Amino acid sequence: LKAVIFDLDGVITDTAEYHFLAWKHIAEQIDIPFDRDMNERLKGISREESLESILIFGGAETKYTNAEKQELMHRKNRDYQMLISKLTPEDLLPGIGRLLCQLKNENIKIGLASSSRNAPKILRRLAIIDDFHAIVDPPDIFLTAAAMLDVSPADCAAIEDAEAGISAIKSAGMFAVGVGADLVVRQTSDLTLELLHEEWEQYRIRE
Amino acid sequence: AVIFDLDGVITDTAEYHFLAWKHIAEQIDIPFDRDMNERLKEESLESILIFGGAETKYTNAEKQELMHRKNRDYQMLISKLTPEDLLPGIGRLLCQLKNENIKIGLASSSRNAPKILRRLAIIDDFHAIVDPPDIFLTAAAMPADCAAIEDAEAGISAIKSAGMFAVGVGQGQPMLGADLVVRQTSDLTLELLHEEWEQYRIRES
Repeated sequence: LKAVIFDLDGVITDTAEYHFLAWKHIAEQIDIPFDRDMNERLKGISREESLESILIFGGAETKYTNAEKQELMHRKNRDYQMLISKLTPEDLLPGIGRLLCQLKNENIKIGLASSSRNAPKILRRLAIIDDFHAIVDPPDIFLTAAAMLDVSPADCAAIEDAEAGISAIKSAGMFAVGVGADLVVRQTSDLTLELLHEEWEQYRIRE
Repeated sequence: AVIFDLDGVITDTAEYHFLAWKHIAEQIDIPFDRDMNERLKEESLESILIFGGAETKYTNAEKQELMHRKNRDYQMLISKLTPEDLLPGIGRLLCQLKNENIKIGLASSSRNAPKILRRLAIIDDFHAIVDPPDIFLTAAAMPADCAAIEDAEAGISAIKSAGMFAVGVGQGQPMLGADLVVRQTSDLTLELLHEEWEQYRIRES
């Protein structure tokens, strides 16, 4: 086992939360109580669709023009990016830092496979960017990561939380960790180098 | 080499201590809320009782069992501890101290620390767990080439008076007896510890 390739969302950064908060603050500004339950139902729902559900709870889907709903949605996003900009190292997902440590302490190459154009900026904001020896600039965005790390895909694990990403990792011929994947953990804290080793050892045998 | 109090440094058990008391309050049927909890940070029991208007209701030996039941309840709830309750910089800080065979110690007042450390999944990373300013010494015994970290004025001075370098986690006057003061557990990394230590080390000689 030579490299571990990370994605950003739900793996390194708690983007999900930040989307929750985004949605919430807009709702304050629009005078509608938001909460996580509503949030959890609006998981995987169109941005425009989510907003309509919030508006319907507030009996306000008729109060607002399309134009205004557009701006609504625009602000949510600026709020979100704004929130993402104030990231600190206390915002690092549990288990992650310690995991990096082990991988380095053990001389495993570490990579990043995120679609975000601000990744380097973020890894820096999180104080872990020195840990990465390859960051891909925005499938096989994963095959690129392995090229950069100078290692076979067969010898890499990629950690991910998105349906699609896991497809990509798999198609890219790597051991895929989900957080339809080769190994699945509940929360990031569950990721130890030790579990990774063991499960990865088994993975390659079953082929 | 480096020593930790538990609560406020490695993890936060506040919620559990709270619940623990609230179950007792309920058993006595006396009003109890998080506001009180904070304010009351045995004297405590009397307080809720005096407040509850039941200052005469309980003996002392009964009163003692009311406490025994509480340590027992608490000791249970902390079962709900996962490594997810480890504090920001900690886990990594720990894997590093290990990598560089710096030694890892727990000098906590907590009576349940061993179970706590095991739920956090880090318990193996330690080598001295204290068992009840003597404390951090006892820990060292388990020694001026020593670091320790606290989040309270009390712990802080107990450390310096133990003659080591004292790293404070928090902010304010509660912090002004500390060698180092990071505003949160994340800020504290094996690097920063080192850089600020060799500077303390020198100022000795």
